[PDB]
Amino acid sequence: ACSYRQVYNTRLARKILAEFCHERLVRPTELSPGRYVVHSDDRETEYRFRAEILSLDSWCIDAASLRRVRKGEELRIDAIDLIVDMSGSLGIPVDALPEYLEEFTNTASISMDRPDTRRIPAAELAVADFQTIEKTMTEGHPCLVANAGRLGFSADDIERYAPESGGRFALEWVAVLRVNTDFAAMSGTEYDTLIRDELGADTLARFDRVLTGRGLDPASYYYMPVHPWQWAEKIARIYAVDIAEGRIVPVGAGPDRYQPQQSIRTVFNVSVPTRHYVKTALSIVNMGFTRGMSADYMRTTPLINDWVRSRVHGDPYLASIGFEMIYEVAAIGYRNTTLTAITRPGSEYRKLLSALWRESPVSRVAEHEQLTTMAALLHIDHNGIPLAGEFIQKSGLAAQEWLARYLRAYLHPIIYLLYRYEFKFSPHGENLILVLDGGAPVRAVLKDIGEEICIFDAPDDIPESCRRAVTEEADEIRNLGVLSDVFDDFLRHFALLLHESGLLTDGEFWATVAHSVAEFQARHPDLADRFDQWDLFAPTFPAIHMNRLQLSMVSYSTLVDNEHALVNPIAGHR
Repeated sequence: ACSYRQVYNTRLARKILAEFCHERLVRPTELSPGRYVVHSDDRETEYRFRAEILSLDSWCIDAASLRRVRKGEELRIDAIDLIVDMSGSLGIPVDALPEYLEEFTNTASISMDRPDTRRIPAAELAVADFQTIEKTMTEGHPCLVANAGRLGFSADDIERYAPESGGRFALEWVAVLRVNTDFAAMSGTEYDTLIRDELGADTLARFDRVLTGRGLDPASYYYMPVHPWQWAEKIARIYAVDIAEGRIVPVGAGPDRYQPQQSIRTVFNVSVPTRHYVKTALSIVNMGFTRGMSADYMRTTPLINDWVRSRVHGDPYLASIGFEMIYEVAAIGYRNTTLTAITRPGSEYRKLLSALWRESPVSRVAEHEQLTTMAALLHIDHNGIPLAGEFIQKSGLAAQEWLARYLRAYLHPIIYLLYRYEFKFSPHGENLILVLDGGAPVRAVLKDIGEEICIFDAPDDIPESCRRAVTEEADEIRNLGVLSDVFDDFLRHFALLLHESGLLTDGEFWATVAHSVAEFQARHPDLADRFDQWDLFAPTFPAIHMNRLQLSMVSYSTLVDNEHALVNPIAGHR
Protein backbone atom coordinates (compact mmCIF):
# COMPACT_ATOMS: atom_id res chain seq x y z
CA ALA A 1 0.00 0.00 0.00
CA CYS A 2 1.13 3.60 -1.02
CA SER A 3 -2.05 5.70 -0.81
CA TYR A 4 -0.19 8.99 -1.50
CA ARG A 5 1.89 8.91 -4.73
CA GLN A 6 -0.01 11.83 -6.26
CA VAL A 7 0.30 13.95 -3.11
CA TYR A 8 4.09 13.73 -3.47
CA ASN A 9 4.09 13.95 -7.27
CA THR A 10 2.35 17.34 -7.03
CA ARG A 11 4.70 18.47 -4.24
CA LEU A 12 7.66 17.53 -6.38
CA ALA A 13 6.36 19.34 -9.45
CA ARG A 14 5.72 22.38 -7.25
CA LYS A 15 9.29 22.33 -5.93
CA ILE A 16 10.66 22.04 -9.49
CA LEU A 17 8.53 24.97 -10.57
CA ALA A 18 9.58 27.21 -7.69
CA GLU A 19 13.29 26.28 -7.54
CA PHE A 20 13.69 26.65 -11.31
CA CYS A 21 11.76 29.90 -11.20
CA HIS A 22 13.97 31.13 -8.36
CA GLU A 23 17.14 30.35 -10.29
CA ARG A 24 15.54 31.83 -13.46
CA LEU A 25 15.86 28.56 -15.35
CA VAL A 26 12.11 29.05 -15.88
CA ARG A 27 10.74 32.56 -16.44
CA PRO A 28 6.93 32.25 -16.47
CA THR A 29 4.44 34.64 -18.02
CA GLU A 30 2.11 36.87 -16.04
CA LEU A 31 -1.43 36.66 -17.45
CA SER A 32 -3.22 38.51 -14.65
CA PRO A 33 -1.44 39.87 -11.59
CA GLY A 34 -0.25 36.82 -9.68
CA ARG A 35 -1.54 34.30 -12.23
CA TYR A 36 1.10 32.63 -14.40
CA VAL A 37 1.54 30.31 -17.35
CA VAL A 38 4.65 28.26 -18.15
CA HIS A 39 4.78 26.90 -21.71
CA SER A 40 6.30 23.52 -22.45
CA ASP A 41 9.09 23.33 -24.99
CA ASP A 42 6.91 21.61 -27.60
CA ARG A 43 4.17 24.21 -26.95
CA GLU A 44 1.73 21.34 -26.41
CA THR A 45 1.55 21.55 -22.62
CA GLU A 46 0.67 24.63 -20.59
CA TYR A 47 1.20 24.98 -16.85
CA ARG A 48 -1.08 27.46 -15.10
CA PHE A 49 -0.86 28.49 -11.49
CA ARG A 50 -1.35 31.36 -9.10
CA ALA A 51 1.73 32.31 -7.11
CA GLU A 52 2.89 34.85 -4.53
CA ILE A 53 6.51 36.02 -4.75
CA LEU A 54 7.87 36.19 -1.19
CA SER A 55 11.22 37.55 -0.09
CA LEU A 56 14.43 36.30 -1.72
CA ASP A 57 12.64 35.59 -5.02
CA SER A 58 10.63 32.83 -3.34
CA TRP A 59 7.84 31.55 -5.60
CA CYS A 60 5.03 30.38 -3.30
CA ILE A 61 2.81 28.48 -5.74
CA ASP A 62 -0.83 27.71 -4.97
CA ALA A 63 -1.13 23.95 -5.41
CA ALA A 64 -4.92 24.20 -5.61
CA SER A 65 -4.56 26.50 -8.64
CA LEU A 66 -1.89 24.39 -10.34
CA ARG A 67 -3.18 23.04 -13.69
CA ARG A 68 -1.56 21.08 -16.53
CA VAL A 69 -3.26 21.45 -19.93
CA ARG A 70 -1.88 19.45 -22.87
CA LYS A 71 -3.64 19.84 -26.26
CA GLY A 72 -6.61 21.25 -24.34
CA GLU A 73 -6.92 18.14 -22.16
CA GLU A 74 -6.43 18.65 -18.40
CA LEU A 75 -3.78 16.29 -17.04
CA ARG A 76 -2.47 15.13 -13.70
CA ILE A 77 0.47 17.17 -12.47
CA ASP A 78 3.47 14.92 -13.06
CA ALA A 79 6.99 15.88 -12.02
CA ILE A 80 8.98 13.74 -14.48
CA ASP A 81 6.78 14.93 -17.38
CA LEU A 82 7.55 18.47 -16.17
CA ILE A 83 11.32 18.00 -16.46
CA VAL A 84 10.98 16.35 -19.88
CA ASP A 85 8.65 19.16 -21.04
CA MET A 86 11.45 21.56 -20.04
CA SER A 87 14.78 19.80 -20.78
CA GLY A 88 15.59 22.32 -23.52
CA SER A 89 14.86 25.54 -21.66
CA LEU A 90 16.92 24.06 -18.79
CA GLY A 91 20.15 23.70 -20.72
CA ILE A 92 20.36 19.94 -20.36
CA PRO A 93 22.46 18.48 -23.22
CA VAL A 94 20.37 15.83 -25.02
CA ASP A 95 23.34 13.58 -24.25
CA ALA A 96 22.67 14.20 -20.54
CA LEU A 97 18.86 13.97 -20.31
CA PRO A 98 18.47 10.19 -19.78
CA GLU A 99 21.13 10.19 -17.06
CA TYR A 100 19.53 13.14 -15.29
CA LEU A 101 16.07 11.57 -15.48
CA GLU A 102 17.42 8.44 -13.79
CA GLU A 103 18.88 10.50 -10.95
CA PHE A 104 15.64 12.43 -10.62
CA THR A 105 13.34 9.38 -10.85
CA ASN A 106 15.23 7.72 -7.99
CA THR A 107 14.95 11.00 -6.07
CA ALA A 108 11.19 10.92 -6.59
CA SER A 109 10.62 7.29 -5.65
CA ILE A 110 11.74 7.98 -2.09
CA SER A 111 8.57 9.91 -1.35
CA MET A 112 6.18 8.32 -3.82
CA ASP A 113 6.89 4.61 -3.40
CA ARG A 114 7.27 4.81 0.35
CA PRO A 115 5.30 1.95 1.93
CA ASP A 116 2.39 3.20 4.03
CA THR A 117 3.86 1.33 7.02
CA ARG A 118 6.89 3.67 7.16
CA ARG A 119 4.68 6.81 7.13
CA ILE A 120 4.42 8.67 10.45
CA PRO A 121 2.03 11.61 11.01
CA ALA A 122 3.62 14.91 11.98
CA ALA A 123 2.15 15.00 15.50
CA GLU A 124 3.53 11.56 16.34
CA LEU A 125 6.96 12.63 15.02
CA ALA A 126 7.11 15.76 17.19
CA VAL A 127 7.50 13.47 20.23
CA ALA A 128 9.53 10.80 18.46
CA ASP A 129 13.10 10.10 19.36
CA PHE A 130 16.05 11.52 17.37
CA GLN A 131 16.52 8.67 14.87
CA THR A 132 12.85 8.14 13.98
CA ILE A 133 12.80 11.72 12.67
CA GLU A 134 16.03 10.81 10.86
CA LYS A 135 14.53 7.97 8.85
CA THR A 136 11.14 9.65 8.31
CA MET A 137 12.84 12.51 6.41
CA THR A 138 12.19 12.53 2.63
CA GLU A 139 12.59 16.16 1.43
CA GLY A 140 16.37 15.98 1.04
CA HIS A 141 18.31 19.11 0.04
CA PRO A 142 15.73 21.96 -0.16
CA CYS A 143 17.38 23.65 -3.18
CA LEU A 144 18.58 20.92 -5.52
CA VAL A 145 15.94 18.91 -7.36
CA ALA A 146 17.76 15.65 -8.24
CA ASN A 147 18.96 15.37 -4.67
CA ALA A 148 18.89 11.59 -4.02
CA GLY A 149 20.33 9.82 -7.03
CA ARG A 150 22.19 7.18 -4.97
CA LEU A 151 23.53 6.07 -8.33
CA GLY A 152 25.24 2.76 -7.55
CA PHE A 153 22.64 1.31 -5.18
CA SER A 154 20.49 -1.52 -6.44
CA ALA A 155 16.88 -1.65 -5.33
CA ASP A 156 17.94 -3.88 -2.44
CA ASP A 157 20.80 -1.61 -1.43
CA ILE A 158 18.15 1.09 -1.10
CA GLU A 159 16.12 -1.28 1.06
CA ARG A 160 18.99 -1.91 3.52
CA TYR A 161 21.23 1.11 3.40
CA ALA A 162 19.22 4.10 2.65
CA PRO A 163 18.25 6.47 5.49
CA GLU A 164 14.54 6.58 4.60
CA SER A 165 14.44 2.79 4.82
CA GLY A 166 15.54 2.87 8.46
CA GLY A 167 17.72 -0.21 8.38
CA ARG A 168 19.72 -1.36 11.39
CA PHE A 169 22.77 -3.21 10.03
CA ALA A 170 26.21 -4.10 11.40
CA LEU A 171 29.56 -2.87 10.12
CA GLU A 172 32.08 -5.27 8.64
CA TRP A 173 35.55 -4.89 10.13
CA VAL A 174 38.91 -5.60 8.52
CA ALA A 175 42.52 -5.68 9.64
CA VAL A 176 44.82 -3.43 7.61
CA LEU A 177 48.63 -3.60 7.80
CA ARG A 178 49.89 -0.66 9.82
CA VAL A 179 52.58 0.02 7.22
CA ASN A 180 49.96 0.62 4.51
CA THR A 181 47.63 2.68 6.72
CA ASP A 182 47.42 6.22 8.10
CA PHE A 183 45.78 6.58 11.48
CA ALA A 184 45.16 9.95 13.09
CA ALA A 185 43.32 11.44 16.05
CA MET A 186 42.78 14.67 17.83
CA SER A 187 44.57 15.45 21.08
CA GLY A 188 43.18 13.14 23.72
CA THR A 189 42.24 10.37 21.30
CA GLU A 190 44.48 7.35 20.68
CA TYR A 191 43.88 4.25 18.57
CA ASP A 192 44.29 1.82 21.47
CA THR A 193 41.63 3.49 23.58
CA LEU A 194 39.23 4.39 20.77
CA ILE A 195 39.13 0.77 19.57
CA ARG A 196 38.55 -0.34 23.17
CA ASP A 197 35.57 1.93 23.84
CA GLU A 198 34.16 1.20 20.41
CA LEU A 199 34.35 -2.57 20.17
CA GLY A 200 34.88 -3.88 23.71
CA ALA A 201 36.95 -6.72 25.10
CA ASP A 202 35.10 -9.75 23.68
CA THR A 203 34.87 -8.36 20.14
CA LEU A 204 38.50 -7.22 20.04
CA ALA A 205 39.50 -10.69 21.19
CA ARG A 206 37.33 -12.39 18.59
CA PHE A 207 38.84 -10.30 15.78
CA ASP A 208 42.24 -11.19 17.24
CA ARG A 209 41.79 -14.98 17.09
CA VAL A 210 40.63 -14.67 13.46
CA LEU A 211 43.90 -12.89 12.87
CA THR A 212 46.19 -15.30 14.78
CA GLY A 213 44.57 -18.39 13.26
CA ARG A 214 45.54 -16.96 9.94
CA GLY A 215 49.05 -17.03 11.49
CA LEU A 216 49.17 -13.25 11.61
CA ASP A 217 50.28 -11.03 14.47
CA PRO A 218 47.52 -8.56 15.51
CA ALA A 219 50.20 -5.94 16.17
CA SER A 220 51.10 -5.42 12.49
CA TYR A 221 47.50 -4.28 11.86
CA TYR A 222 44.79 -1.78 12.60
CA TYR A 223 41.16 -2.71 12.70
CA MET A 224 38.90 -0.37 10.72
CA PRO A 225 35.20 -0.51 9.80
CA VAL A 226 33.83 -0.96 6.27
CA HIS A 227 30.34 -0.27 4.90
CA PRO A 228 29.06 -3.72 3.82
CA TRP A 229 28.19 -2.33 0.38
CA GLN A 230 31.61 -0.80 -0.20
CA TRP A 231 33.25 -4.02 0.89
CA ALA A 232 31.50 -6.31 -1.63
CA GLU A 233 31.17 -3.80 -4.45
CA LYS A 234 34.61 -2.23 -4.25
CA ILE A 235 37.14 -3.51 -1.71
CA ALA A 236 36.80 -7.27 -2.21
CA ARG A 237 37.27 -6.93 -5.97
CA ILE A 238 39.56 -3.89 -6.43
CA TYR A 239 41.89 -4.74 -3.52
CA ALA A 240 41.69 -8.41 -4.49
CA VAL A 241 45.47 -8.88 -4.61
CA ASP A 242 45.93 -7.23 -1.19
CA ILE A 243 43.29 -9.38 0.50
CA ALA A 244 44.95 -12.40 -1.09
CA GLU A 245 48.39 -11.37 0.04
CA GLY A 246 47.17 -10.78 3.66
CA ARG A 247 47.52 -6.97 3.84
CA ILE A 248 43.73 -6.67 4.29
CA VAL A 249 42.03 -9.29 6.43
CA PRO A 250 38.27 -9.67 6.93
CA VAL A 251 37.65 -10.40 10.61
CA GLY A 252 33.86 -10.25 10.88
CA ALA A 253 31.09 -7.88 11.93
CA GLY A 254 30.86 -5.85 15.13
CA PRO A 255 27.95 -6.64 17.44
CA ASP A 256 26.43 -3.13 17.44
CA ARG A 257 23.67 -2.14 14.98
CA TYR A 258 23.80 1.14 13.00
CA GLN A 259 21.26 3.41 11.33
CA PRO A 260 22.34 5.37 8.23
CA GLN A 261 21.88 9.12 8.56
CA GLN A 262 20.75 11.42 5.75
CA SER A 263 24.38 11.41 4.59
CA ILE A 264 23.91 7.66 3.76
CA ARG A 265 27.59 6.96 4.51
CA THR A 266 27.44 8.24 8.11
CA VAL A 267 25.88 5.72 10.47
CA PHE A 268 24.69 6.17 14.06
CA ASN A 269 25.17 3.53 16.73
CA VAL A 270 21.61 2.70 17.78
CA SER A 271 22.65 -0.19 20.06
CA VAL A 272 24.98 2.05 22.13
CA PRO A 273 23.90 5.66 21.30
CA THR A 274 26.83 7.23 23.10
CA ARG A 275 29.42 5.34 21.03
CA HIS A 276 30.66 7.16 17.94
CA TYR A 277 29.02 7.77 14.64
CA VAL A 278 31.04 6.08 11.90
CA LYS A 279 31.63 7.68 8.49
CA THR A 280 32.72 5.21 5.80
CA ALA A 281 33.68 5.49 2.16
CA LEU A 282 30.66 4.85 -0.11
CA SER A 283 31.75 4.97 -3.74
CA ILE A 284 28.26 5.87 -5.03
CA VAL A 285 27.16 9.03 -6.80
CA ASN A 286 24.72 11.34 -5.01
CA MET A 287 24.14 14.88 -6.31
CA GLY A 288 26.96 14.67 -8.85
CA PHE A 289 29.59 13.83 -6.19
CA THR A 290 31.21 10.55 -5.20
CA ARG A 291 30.98 9.58 -1.55
CA GLY A 292 34.34 7.89 -1.24
CA MET A 293 36.98 9.23 1.13
CA SER A 294 40.66 9.67 0.34
CA ALA A 295 43.21 8.37 2.82
CA ASP A 296 44.89 11.64 1.95
CA TYR A 297 42.11 13.49 3.77
CA MET A 298 42.09 10.91 6.53
CA ARG A 299 45.57 12.11 7.58
CA THR A 300 44.62 15.74 8.02
CA THR A 301 40.96 15.77 9.05
CA PRO A 302 41.49 14.94 12.78
CA LEU A 303 44.24 17.59 12.82
CA ILE A 304 42.08 20.37 11.37
CA ASN A 305 39.56 19.44 14.06
CA ASP A 306 42.12 19.80 16.86
CA TRP A 307 42.96 23.27 15.57
CA VAL A 308 39.32 24.38 15.44
CA ARG A 309 38.59 22.91 18.88
CA SER A 310 41.42 24.89 20.46
CA ARG A 311 40.44 28.19 18.80
CA VAL A 312 36.91 27.82 20.24
CA HIS A 313 37.93 26.03 23.45
CA GLY A 314 36.77 28.09 26.42
CA ASP A 315 34.70 30.60 24.46
CA PRO A 316 32.40 32.39 26.92
CA TYR A 317 29.73 33.44 24.40
CA LEU A 318 29.47 30.01 22.78
CA ALA A 319 29.31 28.50 26.24
CA SER A 320 26.58 30.89 27.24
CA ILE A 321 24.30 29.90 24.34
CA GLY A 322 25.08 26.18 24.55
CA PHE A 323 26.57 25.88 21.06
CA GLU A 324 28.44 22.58 20.71
CA MET A 325 30.53 21.16 17.90
CA ILE A 326 30.92 17.40 17.55
CA TYR A 327 34.25 16.56 16.06
CA GLU A 328 35.73 13.92 13.81
CA VAL A 329 37.99 12.54 16.52
CA ALA A 330 39.90 9.95 14.49
CA ALA A 331 40.44 8.87 10.87
CA ILE A 332 42.06 5.85 9.23
CA GLY A 333 43.00 5.36 5.59
CA TYR A 334 44.50 2.57 3.47
CA ARG A 335 47.03 3.35 0.73
CA ASN A 336 47.77 0.86 -2.03
CA THR A 337 51.30 1.09 -3.41
CA THR A 338 50.54 0.01 -6.98
CA LEU A 339 47.30 2.01 -7.11
CA THR A 340 48.73 5.19 -5.60
CA ALA A 341 51.55 4.84 -8.13
CA ILE A 342 49.38 4.93 -11.25
CA THR A 343 46.92 7.63 -10.13
CA ARG A 344 46.86 11.40 -9.75
CA PRO A 345 45.39 12.93 -6.59
CA GLY A 346 41.61 12.91 -6.41
CA SER A 347 41.30 9.54 -8.13
CA GLU A 348 38.40 7.38 -6.96
CA TYR A 349 40.89 4.54 -6.66
CA ARG A 350 42.26 6.51 -3.69
CA LYS A 351 38.83 6.97 -2.04
CA LEU A 352 37.90 3.31 -1.43
CA LEU A 353 39.20 2.16 2.01
CA SER A 354 38.81 4.95 4.60
CA ALA A 355 36.79 5.58 7.77
CA LEU A 356 36.58 8.19 10.50
CA TRP A 357 34.87 8.34 13.89
CA ARG A 358 32.79 11.24 15.13
CA GLU A 359 31.45 12.19 18.56
CA SER A 360 27.86 11.36 19.17
CA PRO A 361 25.90 14.19 20.86
CA VAL A 362 23.78 12.00 23.13
CA SER A 363 25.72 12.37 26.39
CA ARG A 364 25.61 16.18 26.16
CA VAL A 365 21.81 16.42 26.58
CA ALA A 366 19.31 16.21 29.46
CA GLU A 367 16.85 13.34 29.73
CA HIS A 368 13.91 15.64 29.02
CA GLU A 369 15.64 17.18 26.00
CA GLN A 370 15.14 15.96 22.44
CA LEU A 371 17.48 15.85 19.42
CA THR A 372 16.40 16.45 15.82
CA THR A 373 18.01 16.99 12.46
CA MET A 374 17.51 20.60 11.50
CA ALA A 375 16.13 19.32 8.20
CA ALA A 376 13.05 18.45 10.25
CA LEU A 377 11.83 22.08 10.12
CA LEU A 378 11.24 21.61 6.39
CA HIS A 379 9.47 18.25 6.89
CA ILE A 380 5.81 17.91 5.91
CA ASP A 381 3.87 14.74 6.55
CA HIS A 382 1.86 12.82 3.94
CA ASN A 383 -1.29 14.54 5.20
CA GLY A 384 0.35 17.89 4.47
CA ILE A 385 1.06 18.80 8.11
CA PRO A 386 4.41 20.61 8.54
CA LEU A 387 6.35 19.01 11.36
CA ALA A 388 7.66 22.47 12.25
CA GLY A 389 4.19 23.49 13.41
CA GLU A 390 3.86 20.44 15.64
CA PHE A 391 7.03 21.66 17.40
CA ILE A 392 5.47 25.14 17.74
CA GLN A 393 2.20 23.90 19.26
CA LYS A 394 3.88 21.51 21.69
CA SER A 395 6.25 24.28 22.71
CA GLY A 396 4.03 26.68 24.56
CA LEU A 397 5.58 29.45 22.46
CA ALA A 398 4.02 31.58 19.75
CA ALA A 399 5.46 30.99 16.27
CA GLN A 400 7.27 34.36 16.21
CA GLU A 401 8.88 33.60 19.58
CA TRP A 402 9.74 30.04 18.61
CA LEU A 403 11.47 31.47 15.51
CA ALA A 404 13.38 34.04 17.59
CA ARG A 405 14.73 31.36 19.93
CA TYR A 406 15.58 29.17 16.95
CA LEU A 407 17.62 31.97 15.40
CA ARG A 408 19.54 32.61 18.65
CA ALA A 409 20.25 28.89 18.85
CA TYR A 410 21.50 28.51 15.25
CA LEU A 411 22.00 31.76 13.32
CA HIS A 412 23.78 33.52 16.18
CA PRO A 413 26.66 31.05 16.66
CA ILE A 414 27.08 30.80 12.87
CA ILE A 415 27.49 34.57 12.58
CA TYR A 416 29.81 34.74 15.59
CA LEU A 417 32.03 32.03 14.13
CA LEU A 418 32.31 33.94 10.89
CA TYR A 419 32.87 37.39 12.41
CA ARG A 420 34.81 36.54 15.56
CA TYR A 421 36.86 33.66 14.14
CA GLU A 422 36.45 33.91 10.33
CA PHE A 423 35.22 30.29 10.01
CA LYS A 424 32.67 29.25 7.40
CA PHE A 425 31.13 25.77 7.52
CA SER A 426 28.08 24.14 5.84
CA PRO A 427 25.21 25.15 8.15
CA HIS A 428 22.47 23.26 6.31
CA GLY A 429 19.74 21.01 7.58
CA GLU A 430 21.85 17.86 7.69
CA ASN A 431 24.80 19.37 9.58
CA LEU A 432 22.76 20.96 12.42
CA ILE A 433 21.07 19.02 15.21
CA LEU A 434 18.56 20.97 17.27
CA VAL A 435 18.17 20.37 20.98
CA LEU A 436 14.52 20.83 21.91
CA ASP A 437 12.82 20.98 25.30
CA GLY A 438 9.19 19.95 25.04
CA GLY A 439 9.33 21.37 21.55
CA ALA A 440 10.90 24.72 22.40
CA PRO A 441 14.29 25.55 20.83
CA VAL A 442 17.21 25.37 23.28
CA ARG A 443 20.53 25.15 21.39
CA ALA A 444 22.24 23.56 18.41
CA VAL A 445 25.11 21.23 17.51
CA LEU A 446 27.23 21.61 14.34
CA LYS A 447 28.61 18.41 12.88
CA ASP A 448 30.48 18.39 9.52
CA ILE A 449 33.79 20.06 10.33
CA GLY A 450 37.12 18.97 8.83
CA GLU A 451 36.01 18.50 5.22
CA GLU A 452 33.80 21.62 4.99
CA ILE A 453 35.59 24.40 6.96
CA CYS A 454 36.95 27.56 5.33
CA ILE A 455 39.49 29.55 7.36
CA PHE A 456 39.74 33.14 6.16
CA ASP A 457 42.49 34.38 8.49
CA ALA A 458 44.84 31.76 9.90
CA PRO A 459 47.70 32.82 12.22
CA ASP A 460 51.34 32.30 11.26
CA ASP A 461 51.39 28.87 12.97
CA ILE A 462 48.34 27.44 11.22
CA PRO A 463 49.45 23.79 11.08
CA GLU A 464 50.24 22.87 7.48
CA SER A 465 47.63 20.11 7.89
CA CYS A 466 45.05 22.90 7.63
CA ARG A 467 46.53 24.49 4.51
CA ARG A 468 43.78 22.66 2.60
CA ALA A 469 41.27 24.78 4.57
CA VAL A 470 42.82 28.23 4.10
CA THR A 471 41.01 30.25 1.45
CA GLU A 472 41.22 33.96 0.57
CA GLU A 473 38.03 35.85 -0.32
CA ALA A 474 36.97 39.39 -1.21
CA ASP A 475 35.43 41.50 1.53
CA GLU A 476 32.69 42.35 -0.99
CA ILE A 477 31.43 38.72 -0.80
CA ARG A 478 32.38 37.69 2.75
CA ASN A 479 28.80 38.32 3.91
CA LEU A 480 27.64 35.47 1.62
CA GLY A 481 28.53 33.11 4.47
CA VAL A 482 25.21 34.04 6.03
CA LEU A 483 23.28 35.64 3.17
CA SER A 484 23.60 32.76 0.69
CA ASP A 485 24.61 29.83 2.92
CA VAL A 486 21.89 30.54 5.53
CA PHE A 487 19.33 33.08 4.28
CA ASP A 488 18.90 32.00 0.66
CA ASP A 489 19.79 28.30 1.09
CA PHE A 490 17.80 27.47 4.25
CA LEU A 491 15.74 30.22 5.91
CA ARG A 492 14.06 31.00 2.56
CA HIS A 493 12.67 27.46 2.59
CA PHE A 494 11.51 27.73 6.20
CA ALA A 495 9.79 31.07 5.49
CA LEU A 496 7.71 29.73 2.59
CA LEU A 497 6.69 26.73 4.66
CA LEU A 498 5.69 28.96 7.59
CA HIS A 499 3.86 31.42 5.35
CA GLU A 500 2.01 28.90 3.19
CA SER A 501 0.73 27.25 6.38
CA GLY A 502 -0.43 30.46 7.99
CA LEU A 503 1.96 30.04 10.94
CA LEU A 504 3.93 33.21 10.10
CA THR A 505 3.66 35.59 7.14
CA ASP A 506 6.80 36.14 5.07
CA GLY A 507 6.95 39.68 6.48
CA GLU A 508 6.82 38.74 10.17
CA PHE A 509 9.50 36.12 9.39
CA TRP A 510 12.09 38.55 8.10
CA ALA A 511 11.26 41.31 10.55
CA THR A 512 12.18 38.72 13.19
CA VAL A 513 15.43 37.80 11.41
CA ALA A 514 16.28 41.50 11.12
CA HIS A 515 15.67 42.06 14.83
CA SER A 516 17.64 38.85 15.45
CA VAL A 517 20.75 40.07 13.64
CA ALA A 518 20.49 43.47 15.31
CA GLU A 519 20.27 41.92 18.74
CA PHE A 520 23.40 39.87 18.05
CA GLN A 521 25.26 42.90 16.69
CA ALA A 522 24.22 44.76 19.86
CA ARG A 523 25.56 41.88 21.97
CA HIS A 524 28.99 42.19 20.31
CA PRO A 525 30.05 45.83 19.99
CA ASP A 526 33.72 44.85 19.87
CA LEU A 527 33.03 43.36 16.39
CA ALA A 528 31.37 46.53 15.03
CA ASP A 529 34.35 47.14 12.73
CA ARG A 530 33.85 43.77 11.08
CA PHE A 531 30.08 44.33 10.93
CA ASP A 532 30.89 47.36 8.79
CA GLN A 533 33.49 45.48 6.78
CA TRP A 534 31.19 42.57 5.89
CA ASP A 535 27.78 44.17 5.64
CA LEU A 536 25.07 41.83 6.85
CA PHE A 537 22.52 44.59 6.03
CA ALA A 538 23.77 45.03 2.47
CA PRO A 539 20.85 45.79 0.10
CA THR A 540 21.63 43.08 -2.45
CA PHE A 541 23.90 40.08 -2.75
CA PRO A 542 24.43 37.75 -5.72
CA ALA A 543 22.51 34.54 -6.21
CA ILE A 544 24.23 31.16 -6.43
CA HIS A 545 21.91 28.92 -8.49
CA MET A 546 22.31 25.49 -6.90
CA ASN A 547 20.47 23.54 -9.65
CA ARG A 548 22.40 25.21 -12.48
CA LEU A 549 25.73 23.93 -11.08
CA GLN A 550 24.33 20.39 -10.94
CA LEU A 551 22.85 20.81 -14.45
CA SER A 552 26.38 21.24 -15.87
CA MET A 553 29.38 21.33 -8.79
CA VAL A 554 31.02 23.23 -5.87
CA SER A 555 35.15 29.41 -3.95
CA TYR A 556 32.10 31.72 -3.99
CA SER A 557 33.98 34.11 -6.31
CA THR A 558 33.50 31.62 -9.19
CA LEU A 559 29.99 30.47 -8.32
CA VAL A 560 28.19 33.80 -7.86
CA ASP A 561 25.96 34.94 -10.74
CA ASN A 562 26.95 38.21 -12.41
CA GLU A 563 23.56 39.69 -13.30
CA HIS A 564 21.24 38.12 -10.71
CA ALA A 565 21.10 40.10 -7.47
CA LEU A 566 18.89 39.06 -4.58
CA VAL A 567 17.25 41.71 -2.45
CA ASN A 568 18.38 41.22 1.17
CA PRO A 569 15.11 40.90 3.11
CA ILE A 570 16.57 42.35 6.32
CA ALA A 571 18.18 45.36 4.61
CA GLY A 572 14.88 47.23 4.82
CA HIS A 573 15.43 47.59 8.59
CA ARG A 574 19.17 48.48 8.49
